[PDB]
Amino acid sequence: LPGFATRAIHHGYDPQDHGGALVPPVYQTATFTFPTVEYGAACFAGEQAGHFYSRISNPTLNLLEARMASLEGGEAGLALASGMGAITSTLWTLLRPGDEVLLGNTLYGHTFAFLHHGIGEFGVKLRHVDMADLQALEAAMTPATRVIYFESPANPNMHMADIAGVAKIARKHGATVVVDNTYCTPYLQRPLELGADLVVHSATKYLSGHGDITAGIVVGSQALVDRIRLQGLKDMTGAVLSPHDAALLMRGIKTLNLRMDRHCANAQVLAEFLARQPQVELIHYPGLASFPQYTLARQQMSQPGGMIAFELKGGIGAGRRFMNALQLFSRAVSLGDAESLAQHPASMTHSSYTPEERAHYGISEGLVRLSVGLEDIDDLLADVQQALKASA
Amino acid sequence: GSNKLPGFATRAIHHGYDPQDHGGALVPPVYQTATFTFPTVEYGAACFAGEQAGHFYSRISNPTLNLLEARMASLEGGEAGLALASGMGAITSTLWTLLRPGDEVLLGNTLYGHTFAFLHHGIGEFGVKLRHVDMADLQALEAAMTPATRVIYFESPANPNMHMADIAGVAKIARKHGATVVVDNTYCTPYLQRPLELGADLVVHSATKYLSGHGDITAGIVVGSQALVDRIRLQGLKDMTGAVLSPHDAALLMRGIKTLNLRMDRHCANAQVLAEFLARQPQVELIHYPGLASFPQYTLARQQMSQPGGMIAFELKGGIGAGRRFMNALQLFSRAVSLGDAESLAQHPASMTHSSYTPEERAHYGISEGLVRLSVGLEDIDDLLADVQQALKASA
Amino acid sequence: LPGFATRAIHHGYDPQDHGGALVPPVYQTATFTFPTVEYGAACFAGEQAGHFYSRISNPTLNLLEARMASLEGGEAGLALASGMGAITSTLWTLLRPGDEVLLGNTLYGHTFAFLHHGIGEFGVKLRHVDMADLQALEAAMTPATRVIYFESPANPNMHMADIAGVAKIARKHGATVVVDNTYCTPYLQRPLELGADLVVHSATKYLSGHGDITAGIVVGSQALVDRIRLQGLKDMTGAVLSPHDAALLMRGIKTLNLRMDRHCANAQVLAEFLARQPQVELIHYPGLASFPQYTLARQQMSQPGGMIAFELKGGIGAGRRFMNALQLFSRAVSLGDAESLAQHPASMTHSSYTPEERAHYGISEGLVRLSVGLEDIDDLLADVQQALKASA
Amino acid sequence: LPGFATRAIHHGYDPQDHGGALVPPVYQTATFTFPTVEYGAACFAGEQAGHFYSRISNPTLNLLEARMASLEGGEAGLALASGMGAITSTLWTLLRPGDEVLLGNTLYGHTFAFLHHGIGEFGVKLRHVDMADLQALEAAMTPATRVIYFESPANPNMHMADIAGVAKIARKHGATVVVDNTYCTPYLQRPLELGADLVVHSATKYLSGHGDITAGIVVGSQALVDRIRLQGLKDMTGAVLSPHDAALLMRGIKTLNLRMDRHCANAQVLAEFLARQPQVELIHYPGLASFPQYTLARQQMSQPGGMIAFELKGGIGAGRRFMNALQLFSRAVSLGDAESLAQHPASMTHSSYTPEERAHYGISEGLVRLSVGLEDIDDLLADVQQALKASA
Ligand SMILES: CSC/C=C(/NCc1c(COP(=O)(O)O)cnc(C)c1O)C(=O)O
Ligand SMILES: CSC/C=C(/NCc1c(COP(=O)(O)O)cnc(C)c1O)C(=O)O
Ligand SMILES: CSC/C=C(/NCc1c(COP(=O)(O)O)cnc(C)c1O)C(=O)O
Ligand SMILES: CSC/C=C(/NCc1c(COP(=O)(O)O)cnc(C)c1O)C(=O)O
Repeated sequence: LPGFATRAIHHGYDPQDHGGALVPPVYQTATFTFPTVEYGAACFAGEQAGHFYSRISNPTLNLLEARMASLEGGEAGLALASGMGAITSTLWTLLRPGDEVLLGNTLYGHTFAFLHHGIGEFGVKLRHVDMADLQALEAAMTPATRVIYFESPANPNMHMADIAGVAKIARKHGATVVVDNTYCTPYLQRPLELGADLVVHSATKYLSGHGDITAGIVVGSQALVDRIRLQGLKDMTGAVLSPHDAALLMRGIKTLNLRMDRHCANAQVLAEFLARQPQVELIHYPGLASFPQYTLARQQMSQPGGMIAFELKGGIGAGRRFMNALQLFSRAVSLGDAESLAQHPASMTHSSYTPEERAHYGISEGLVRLSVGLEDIDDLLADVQQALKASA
Repeated sequence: GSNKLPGFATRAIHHGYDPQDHGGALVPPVYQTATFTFPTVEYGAACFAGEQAGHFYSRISNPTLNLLEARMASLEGGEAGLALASGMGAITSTLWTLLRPGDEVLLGNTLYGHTFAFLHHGIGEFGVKLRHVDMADLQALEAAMTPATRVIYFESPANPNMHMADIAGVAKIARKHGATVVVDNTYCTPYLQRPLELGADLVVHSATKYLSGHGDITAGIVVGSQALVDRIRLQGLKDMTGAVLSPHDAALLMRGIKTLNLRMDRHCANAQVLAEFLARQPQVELIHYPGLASFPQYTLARQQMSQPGGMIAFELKGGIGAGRRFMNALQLFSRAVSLGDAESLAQHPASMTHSSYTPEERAHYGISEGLVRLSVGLEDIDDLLADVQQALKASA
Repeated sequence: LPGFATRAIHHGYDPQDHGGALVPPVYQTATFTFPTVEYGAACFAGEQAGHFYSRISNPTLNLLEARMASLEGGEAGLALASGMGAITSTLWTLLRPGDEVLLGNTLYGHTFAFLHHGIGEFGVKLRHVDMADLQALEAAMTPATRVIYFESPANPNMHMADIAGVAKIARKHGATVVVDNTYCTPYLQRPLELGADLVVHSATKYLSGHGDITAGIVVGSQALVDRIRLQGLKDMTGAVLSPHDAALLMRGIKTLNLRMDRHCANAQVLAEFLARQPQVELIHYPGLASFPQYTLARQQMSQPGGMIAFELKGGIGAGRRFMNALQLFSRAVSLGDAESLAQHPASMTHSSYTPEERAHYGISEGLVRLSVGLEDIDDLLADVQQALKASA
Repeated sequence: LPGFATRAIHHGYDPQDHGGALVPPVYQTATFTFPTVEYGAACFAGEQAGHFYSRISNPTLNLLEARMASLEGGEAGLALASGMGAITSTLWTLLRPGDEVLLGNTLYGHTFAFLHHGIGEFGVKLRHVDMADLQALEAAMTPATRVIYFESPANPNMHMADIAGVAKIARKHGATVVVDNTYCTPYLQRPLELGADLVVHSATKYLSGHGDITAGIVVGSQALVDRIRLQGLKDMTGAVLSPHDAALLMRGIKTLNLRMDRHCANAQVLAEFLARQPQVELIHYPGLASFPQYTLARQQMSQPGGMIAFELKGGIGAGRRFMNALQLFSRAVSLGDAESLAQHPASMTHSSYTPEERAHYGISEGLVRLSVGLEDIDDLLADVQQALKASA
């Protein structure tokens, strides 16, 4: 009922319950005590029989979880030490040897490495499918298919999946659909509202917004999230989020809407500019009318995002020269920071892939990815302009 | 001369850090940053292409975590350290790296509840074979070694009954057959016991406990060879768990480590007095404290541990019934899990820390009904004695 | 010259100087060591001579100071433990027995109390003057007049001072002009560009933006700020800011432009709404055409701000009924949080005044002050609407 | 009464009142909200009547204050941003023009500068007396003597005052006794139990113990502490302590007894070593039988402390060479850290004095001060031994 910005500030917290504290106190405590051992045993017996209690759990983490659940429109949330923590805790819970996971064609490097060199080496079967192509996806479904996992838009080429289409297919086989919603955040896209079962985030990125914490979030139905908490997190990863970092993340979430509006406004201008430049061969930005999945993008995303990928005609050398000339944009991995960032993976940083896997899946050569920050657009334009000139 | 190793307390405070290299900051600055930037695109391919081949020295490693790691490595006498989000982070990152389907892991008979659950309901369900062996019985361990045995994993002393393994004995068997020995050294810390110096390959900690000392962070540490720690960093942590430690918490952990020697001295002094007191009170059936000659592995404890630790496991006459009345009358001790806190704690393993085990598994792996576990804290021993004294009275 | 948002994010820091750290590391250290004692002696010799040096000062604090100096367009900045730390350190440095200070007619309660019950009881003369009346100000000048101090807009009438007019007069008589710029922030108003010598802030408010730190800032000339640092702060108050809180304040400043845009947009809608309602006797909001100093406010402020003050018909009883009915606004003092706040200033934030002095210095009974937060405006409209119905 | 160590860990906190949190949550919030306005006005009515309330007060700071009060044996505590914050807030409250303050002959440099160049330029009269000479103190007393202020032992020569003897004189004449107890901590010396009215600390030093926060503490009667809070802190300094730093200080306090035991044990060995070395002319350590006030040290301090002062035969030249040679000790001001520190008081901590004021007030040009840390004593002896060789 209250609006997104209202919920991002207030959801799950009334100051009058914590001595009037306007900002909730930070529970930086590894443990909680009991009034009797009988009461203590009841807390662990509940958890031992699959029930999450909110007594032997941290109220700072609980509040972050409830708030993220509200923003994504899910039943329950789980906070973890990183995006990789969210992903691995989720998949280790849901998969066992002989199960199959159907994967988007393009994934974040460490997700790819986890799948191919981690869980995939313990007898879990993997298959990559184009998640926009529903007839290909339907034909890839097998009785072993238990999870469908993808990012949308897909890092780093912005390929989109048809989330409602995927969910419709999955539902015929009872398969669980997991969407990495890092790029969009719940402010731009809510995959659970389109039929996904679970969403994962690297909250290290836009949710934090300020580049100072590492964190992960899972949001979904109570039964799935409980199992990921009690098995994935507790037993299989130990990817515990610091209450300090959780509190900072909640601080970032309070400006999520305002930050995302600005990331998007800035990236729209840079995309319009780059699409016209002679040095630029191709560009991937969902807000351009020429984006191949323009219509699908606008069905799922309320705004076209803060990320741009493009390719320079001069290939790898031009890519390098462009990167090296940047003075305001920083040369770095990561995204979703106040500071604008750039990376040119042909100076390898989707490096978990071999050269042939990068070619087979959608990762190129003159390809530069920009995380457009919150700086004054006129300064960002000037920096991109002179770097483009230097790329000759 | 200058080739003398600085003492433990000196290293816990100074190792790896010279204020001169950070503008004279006496306390190292906290690198609370998710990412690091590059001067050129080429310095950057060099870090990531380099990380992929096998090596860790991505100079985009977090200096706060790196100092913590180097300091823990120095204290344990290992080549390299890795900092993680929790003790379970350290354990799972290690075992996910070292084991694949068809490998066998030999396990100590008694394990921390979530370690047991990880093994039996986690990695053991992905094709890794498990077998439990009494790691104090070297003949039984030898007999259990198979060509598929890849890892030997145990705690010493074990949570919660304080059963000991002969670490050098285990390591000798592991050298003959080829297995990697991993020791959970949480209870002792490097101040009391250094398994790597006894021939273990890797040590893991829940740094949440004594290393922190103050119960305000959750954290894990792995120490061992450069080769094994790099592998665990680059696969286990980076790909299989994501159990990343906050630089804020790493800095708090380092702060705690600066008083580790002084705190452990007081934990052990207090526990020795309390254990001697408890052994003489009418209501106590048995007491297991490594510092008493009644301790079943007294001489092994004396040999491996420089002091007998801060943990007491005991059992009242009255069984579990009296255990609950005793624990309920405590007024200074808190009823809580965890250990290695400044605050004294009392818990009941069978319904709390080892709730992950079934009842028959608890009977099978040496976890009794009636066991009361004390984590003896840093309070005035006369106050702790008075508290235990009055609670004993109320349990009668 | 880079834009405001760019400078709020980047000014004074290049990652390449701190091992590539994108976010500057937090120097949570009470002290710094010297390579030699001659080097150490030289540092202390510098500050005895009156000069400030970067070594033997904290880099986290120094960055915050440099960044605030850039945003206000001043030479030098100083960070302190609170707004009152900024104000007291400043006035303790600049005044001595027999000096006079001319004050705006209405001040923040603790500033008032400091002046009247603190430094004023140590032989410093005070006189209150309307700082929008240049002839009254000119008339009140004496050879002893050393400092002119005021807030603009002043709480909670929002009375504006003519900063450039006041400064012209001050330059003639050789007085130092100090402006408490808490309400506007450098994003809306830069009193140094209008001729002020020093600006002070409660950075606890909008600069932080998230209600989790207490902090103060002074900005002005190098010569003045050095004296305030070396005498007021080091000797007379000891109001030292934690590097942890300074880092959080910098995190807040990174979204200042975005947050102030939203605070202002929301406040405008509520002010316009309040003006059309029958329960409202009178409303003080700079952005309404009917505001008495509308033109002077537009000349000094780029936007009309996030603070609204107003009187209900029904006086104090209606005020109580309104406040006690609020369900989304919180009853609290403070301002400039993400959370919307409401208060009654006579019994709370100006409780340092006696009943004669509340009436003496334009502080009404029946006045309600709103700090309009960042929540969805439709939610804020709904809460104000239902609370007005409950006021009747 | 539970033991010191017990109280340092537990006093004032029951986990059961905060959902079983074993560590108290950190209230990192600038403000607190109200359930009604008349509730809010009751709190600020209370503060105008001189009464301190728990609501609109920070529970983290309150716990620190209660704990510090317990350890000193006092009724009430106050936490501030620095030791100078404690000192200034106290003296600004207690003194007015015409009042006389009697001072120990040797004070910390910024305390000296605050007195002579700050409050002493606002009409407060100052006189220095030897607080060990009770005849001379008695003879210096006047009816205008409002405050007697000293450190014991004094920074930096270790000269002591007989606190109970001074207190007797103060009671006869009607003066308030303020003792800076920074060097000893409550673990070694409790001036309130010897008749002092107030104690102040730089909690930056031993209480923190780890060199990572800046903080001050005042302890004394509820009557005095309330006045210092409501005037000195609220109005005259704004020296507000961060809840983050308060929480860290409480963390430090939990090991105070263990750290001080080690500091003192190391310092005794080092002092005994220094006493036998040919390069050393004189040493000031309370634990040596040769200390002029050995008997009074043993009466009044339970251990001789972690601080050593000594003079090298070769004067300032040898002092410099000694300092520059140290490899394990750091050259730094500050004290009470885990890390061992060394400095030259005349050019550093007492550089606010002129050359002639140092000569007059017992601050030699040749003095070296050591803050003996927690490192292995054999390592510290080796470093000192080589630096003594190098001093020639
Ligand atoms: C080598 S550091 C660079 C990391 C980047 N991204 C992270 C990320 C993760 C993993 O999230 P953490 O574990 O919190 O890092 C998961 N899912 C997505 C879509 C992500 O973008 C990056 O450079 O784009
Ligand atoms: C149910 S909370 C109680 C936890 C307790 N112990 C933890 C522990 C871990 C796991 O460490 P984290 O992941 O940091 O918690 C690993 N290894 C050992 C020998 C341990 O004791 C306990 O109550 O004894
Ligand atoms: C009784 S708590 C309410 C405090 C409020 N204000 C603070 C303030 C200060 C002092 O700033 P700190 O020292 O940081 O608090 C200075 N100058 C101005 C224009 C301020 O608004 C309040 O508005 O209700
Ligand atoms: C020039 S920085 C070195 C400071 C030193 N001491 C400080 C101190 C203070 C003031 O304490 P803060 O305001 O917290 O720094 C008060 N009282 C005493 C007995 C002190 O020693 C020093 O090097 O001994």
